Amino acid sequence: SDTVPALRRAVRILDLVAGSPRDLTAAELTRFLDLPKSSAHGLLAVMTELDLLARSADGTLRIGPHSLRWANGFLSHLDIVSTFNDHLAQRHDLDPYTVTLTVREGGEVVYIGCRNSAQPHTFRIGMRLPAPFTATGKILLSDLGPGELRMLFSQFPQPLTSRSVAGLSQLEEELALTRARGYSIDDGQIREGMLCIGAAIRDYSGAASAGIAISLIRSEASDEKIAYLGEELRTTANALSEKLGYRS
Amino acid sequence: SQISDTVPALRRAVRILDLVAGSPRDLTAAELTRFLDLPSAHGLLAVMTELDLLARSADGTLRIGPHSLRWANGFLSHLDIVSTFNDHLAQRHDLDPYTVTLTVREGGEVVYIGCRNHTFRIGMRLPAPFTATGKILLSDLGPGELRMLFSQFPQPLTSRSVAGLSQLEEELALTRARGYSIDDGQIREGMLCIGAAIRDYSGAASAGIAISLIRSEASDEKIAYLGEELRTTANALSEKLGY
Repeated sequence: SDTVPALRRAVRILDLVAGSPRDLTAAELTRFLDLPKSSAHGLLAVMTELDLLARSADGTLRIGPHSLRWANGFLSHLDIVSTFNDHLAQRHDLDPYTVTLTVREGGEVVYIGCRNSAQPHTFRIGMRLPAPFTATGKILLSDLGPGELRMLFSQFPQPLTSRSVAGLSQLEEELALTRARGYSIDDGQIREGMLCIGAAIRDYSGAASAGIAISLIRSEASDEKIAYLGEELRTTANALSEKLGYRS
Repeated sequence: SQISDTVPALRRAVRILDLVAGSPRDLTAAELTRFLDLPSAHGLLAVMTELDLLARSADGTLRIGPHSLRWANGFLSHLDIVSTFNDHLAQRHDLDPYTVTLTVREGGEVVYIGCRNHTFRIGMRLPAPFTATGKILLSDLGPGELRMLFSQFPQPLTSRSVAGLSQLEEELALTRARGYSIDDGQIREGMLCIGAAIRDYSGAASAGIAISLIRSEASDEKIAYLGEELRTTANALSEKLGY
């Protein structure tokens, strides 16, 4: 409910100050509080003494610099793999699938996390695959422009299967589609009969920092089911990004 | 008498965030409560987690959550160095007898963005190697950096203006050692300036502050004094800016 009221109000005030391009007076902020005027002013004064807020000469309030220490603490303790693991522990929707977490290095993806399932490569931590063929690879490459792709793939990787994307032109078609829907599909480009669906994880900066994918047996999923899962994965990825500091 | 009942939770929250942020190892709720000797404990941590001030791992350990980053971004996006400078000096009636300037370095020049207490005006640009703020800001750079900036050395403004890269180098060496700069009539004859660096959250010099005075009302010890005072003022300003 409205447990620990003073903390909830202080958080509301900090959010308002942080989000205003114009520095606000105590009177202005008070208008946003469900408190008698005297209590609102008293709370603001306490937050100033606590150094959550700083008060300028003209009485406007701004975020205090001490918040930087916490943000620094957040960024320092950030561990994407453990965040990923814990996120999966509460999404029983994805229990049936093998889920991987990757980062892109040049023209390859590198597996940094993997939650196994009953789905019949195998993925191993530290393993590398060509970015153009994997679902995470396609989603991570979809943020690159035409010039950057051409720098990466002057020599295009040789196919792994008869379905592996055959060249730059075909890849760029896939990337356009990927951008428009916010999820990627690898239909048997790494192993015949394996289908993967990918989505992007973003860091506080907004840049795509990692990819997440689910893998399943292709012959076991309708096109409608794949699209459903793609949208579910897109929003799952967004929720994970938020845990890492991304603000959509 | 309503909101005041949970005001103590505010300091407690600050203490929790401070500990969590500064603890290399992730701590459990039980460990946090013991280390800070808190009551109420469970309820407070529950709200801090709900509001994403903390994040709870599957193993029960707590870390800083993403919310704080929103406040830090708001801090950095609304930073106003001139306003902070003006407000700070307004509370320092001690420096009233002196003209005090605020500059930033853009390439080989300093630009006046604040001036307190006729020589200087907002927007004026002067060669960094000659001014007090310019010297202190340059003393923060690498030796390769100076060569790049001053392969064409600026023309002197007075007969005392530092004459070349090597002379500038020695000047900067002394400056690094003292922690403040001295401009002995290199902009205008008769004027002595003393400067110190202001730093941002990343610890890099972001701006300079300097006092100007008559080169004759300035005893060789009065300089050592204003030098140390300006260093403390600058440090205080840097802290307000996140350093």
